[PDB]
Amino acid sequence: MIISEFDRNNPVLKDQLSDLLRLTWPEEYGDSSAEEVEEMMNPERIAVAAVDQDELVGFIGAIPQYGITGWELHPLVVESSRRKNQIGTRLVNYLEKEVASRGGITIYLGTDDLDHGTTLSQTDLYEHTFDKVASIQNLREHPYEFYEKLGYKIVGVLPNANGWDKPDIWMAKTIIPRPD
Amino acid sequence: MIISEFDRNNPVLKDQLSDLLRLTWPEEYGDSSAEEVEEMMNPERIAVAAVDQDELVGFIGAIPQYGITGWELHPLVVESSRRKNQIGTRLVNYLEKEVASRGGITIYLGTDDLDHGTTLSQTDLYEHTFDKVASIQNLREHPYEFYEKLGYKIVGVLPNANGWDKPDIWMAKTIIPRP
Ligand SMILES: CC(C)(COP(=O)(O)OP(=O)(O)OC[C@H]1O[C@@H](n2cnc3c(N)ncnc32)[C@H](O)[C@@H]1OP(=O)(O)O)[C@@H](O)C(=O)NCCC(=O)NCCS
Ligand SMILES: CC(C)(COP(=O)(O)OP(=O)(O)OC[C@H]1O[C@@H](n2cnc3c(N)ncnc32)[C@H](O)[C@@H]1OP(=O)(O)O)[C@@H](O)C(=O)NCCC(=O)NCCS
Repeated sequence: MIISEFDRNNPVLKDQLSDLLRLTWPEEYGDSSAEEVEEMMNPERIAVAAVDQDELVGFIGAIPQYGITGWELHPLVVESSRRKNQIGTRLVNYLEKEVASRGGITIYLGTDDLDHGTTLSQTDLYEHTFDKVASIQNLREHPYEFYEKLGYKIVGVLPNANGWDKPDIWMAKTIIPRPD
Repeated sequence: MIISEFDRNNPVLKDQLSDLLRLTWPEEYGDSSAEEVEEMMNPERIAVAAVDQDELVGFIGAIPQYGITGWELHPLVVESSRRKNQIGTRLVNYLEKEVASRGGITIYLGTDDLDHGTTLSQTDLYEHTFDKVASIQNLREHPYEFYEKLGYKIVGVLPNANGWDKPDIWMAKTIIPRP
């Protein structure tokens, strides 16, 4: 299958994206699902799709949050039935090329830990904040490790973001060579 | 000088807010300044202002970003001629109370360093990241210290956010006692 820029004018494709988002995150994409999809189609954003034949199996987007330099990776979803076969890796790498081409320097993201997937949850993060970040361990195949393998680093945490001891984990990667 | 809920239907107050935002952050607030002000009026957000008889002297807002438990403090501004008189402190204190009333647990913010205002800028933040964060110093009266004095702690940094060696500094505070 191929990874390419998402055709913002393809009703069918946009429908599959909506479903994929609703299925994956039913609590986050219930009503305004097709609506948030349109939000992801914004010209200022980047929208990359993974299509097998004619089926959308993965999608990744990026939002410019700091001028043209800092972008937020959001969202990233791969059909639960097509995971573990480099689709996510290929989507992230394609996104990075697209961001760089627009003058982007860094991409960051927030990956939450709501069900004790890592050692950063179920603990007071204001205590030994960064020692805990540095010694993080993946307890339940939390996706933060997916990003680490792609070169992203945990650069921060948001204590009790989603409720007591259910933090958001901030990760980032600078995608181009540093002026030398 | 009464710090209270911002009147979201007052067009004149909104124009002053728009003005204050363009004077404080001319790079972030330009032609579409009125639009950005309307976004701050969204029903889910908290909007609080310090008003002296008729002049808008300060404004603070908050956005629920994680359910209703995690809120981003944005924006916060006090007229230059009125600073260092506790108006900022009072705006934040008032906001924290209102956020808590709405179910908030944590308030966070991102304060950028674009002009070597702290030791975190003008250096490759990917080398000894947390060592540098741990020994941060305030070089040009950067506002991160204002938040630190109010109980906020640096919980993260985004290297090269605004361009090489011009990071964003993430700070946060849990506003209610831990059960
Ligand atoms: C996380 C996700 C996007 C990864 O997509 P994918 O196509 O399955 O990932 P890939 O096959 O490209 O994985 C590449 C590498 O990352 C690792 N990896 C992937 N998901 C992982 C996880 N949850 N925990 C640990 N490692 C993981 C793989 O083992 C592989 O490592 P290896 O090369 O050493 O074997 C996908 O599983 C998904 O859709 N998850 C749910 C959505 C989500 O929570 N996203 C996080 C955004 S906040
Ligand atoms: C940052 C700002 C809101 C502070 O408002 P303020 O009314 O001047 O703050 P206060 O007078 O309540 O300050 C309380 C304490 O913080 C300190 N403080 C305030 N601004 C500070 C700064 N920039 N650097 C260091 N300390 C600062 C005060 O000295 C005082 O300390 P003390 O209690 O030890 O005497 C104001 O300067 C402002 O509007 N700045 C421009 C916009 C901005 O940068 N906003 C921050 C968003 S990231």
